[PDB]
Amino acid sequence: MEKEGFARLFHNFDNVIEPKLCSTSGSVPSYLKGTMLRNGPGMFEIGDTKYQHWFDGMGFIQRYHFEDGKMYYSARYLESENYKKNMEAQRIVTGSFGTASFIHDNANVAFAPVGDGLYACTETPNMHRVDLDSLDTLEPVDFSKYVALHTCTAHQLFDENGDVYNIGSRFGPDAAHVFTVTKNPKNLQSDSDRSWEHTTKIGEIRCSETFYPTYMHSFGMSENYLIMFESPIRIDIKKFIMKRFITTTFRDCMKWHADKDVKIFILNKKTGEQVPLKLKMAPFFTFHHANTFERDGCLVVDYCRIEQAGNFDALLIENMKTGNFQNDALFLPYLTRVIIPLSIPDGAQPGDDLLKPLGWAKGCSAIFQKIRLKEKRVCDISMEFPRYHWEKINMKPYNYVYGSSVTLPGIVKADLENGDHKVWRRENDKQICGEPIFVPNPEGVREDDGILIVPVMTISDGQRPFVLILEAKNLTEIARYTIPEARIPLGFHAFYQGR
Ligand SMILES: [Fe+3]
Repeated sequence: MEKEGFARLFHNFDNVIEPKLCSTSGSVPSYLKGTMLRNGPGMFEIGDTKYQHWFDGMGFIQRYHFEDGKMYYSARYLESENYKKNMEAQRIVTGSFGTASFIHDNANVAFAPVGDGLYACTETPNMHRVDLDSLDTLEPVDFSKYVALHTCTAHQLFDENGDVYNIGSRFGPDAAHVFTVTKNPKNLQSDSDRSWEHTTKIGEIRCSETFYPTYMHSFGMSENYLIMFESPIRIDIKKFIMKRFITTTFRDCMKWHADKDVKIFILNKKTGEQVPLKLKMAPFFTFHHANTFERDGCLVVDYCRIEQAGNFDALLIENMKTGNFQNDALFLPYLTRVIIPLSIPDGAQPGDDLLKPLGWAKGCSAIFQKIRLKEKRVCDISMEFPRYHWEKINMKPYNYVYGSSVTLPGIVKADLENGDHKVWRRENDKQICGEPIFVPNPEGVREDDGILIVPVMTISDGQRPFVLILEAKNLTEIARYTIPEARIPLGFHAFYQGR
């Protein structure tokens, strides 16, 4: 293992079974009491075989437990069927996003709450419940038992009732994006308070090109609508169905179709009917939607926009190892807003900007041609892993998005109202900020009355990783928990459970 560099983070991680008391500085308010689980890849080589892509590594879940003003750290591999088969063979024997083999249930991306249960997910129907304390891998769940689909996002969205929504893709001559709702099992007669049994298909929207469905990482949800982009990154289905004959991967069947505009698909959550508009915009890709809401007959969709991503060559392990392959400015994400009229007024003329009357929409336009949408950048400081104050303004007009940078910007708070953005600056270039999680003050009234939990990775053996606690109004540090391990993973998403 190197003393310095991103290569440090691609050596295999070891389990940390007994929760380790971390070193405290500062102090936290009484309402920081709960457990954050963080998902991501931890194992990048097995025996004589190595994974190719960042997204491939075996899921390695960390637990950051907050109690009595202290933090405790532990971490364990998800014991998926893939993990267990690979560990027994001592080689990479099951496929992954970007590596061919030498059931896809390596749920290394994020977590979905259903009732009182927490389910580790990847972009397949095959999930596992995980215990928030012991990090045991519990029962498997096959989401496709309830709705026929081949892939689905690991970014399920939920509402105040705890109902969980997702979009998946069903391949075939019929190819379609299927929109789903899973009713909270606590509010109905169910097998258990964590059962996925109340899952139905709301509706579906056919892919424009049956043999080139879009790749999709996330989507937006408002009070009445689910919205997705048909991105230029397309899965070559004919190539993919042959994968076991030509030794290829899912990622290698994806390409960015450079001559295609983006289409917007919108489904009414409650009617199940597609919004009957043809909506186009200039090409882009987004990993992560932020919040989504309705205002003045329009759907407002915020997201971190990437100009050009190919099929994610930039996130191959070899490319990230060097770190230097971060001078890819077309891959830098920016928080962006598009505003979509949900209807066209009688008498609209070609060239009319349907958003011109709406002063709050200035900077976006929606030109009647079909409607061509023009988005606007809402934060000039590049950011990714967006999060917001879900409890107060999910599906509602809102002011703030928190994200991570990827001089020395670390965490960014975008101000959608006035543009008074805030930044917590990293202390040196051996630090990397992870996804910030907003925890609300129970007695707060403003949208940013709360704190942020920020895991900070390091790429140097002279600096231990830590969890940073920021107050959310001005992003100043109020506490820091330094972890007695050499590394935490270059990970993906976290889930915080107050308790
Ligand atoms: Fe993600």
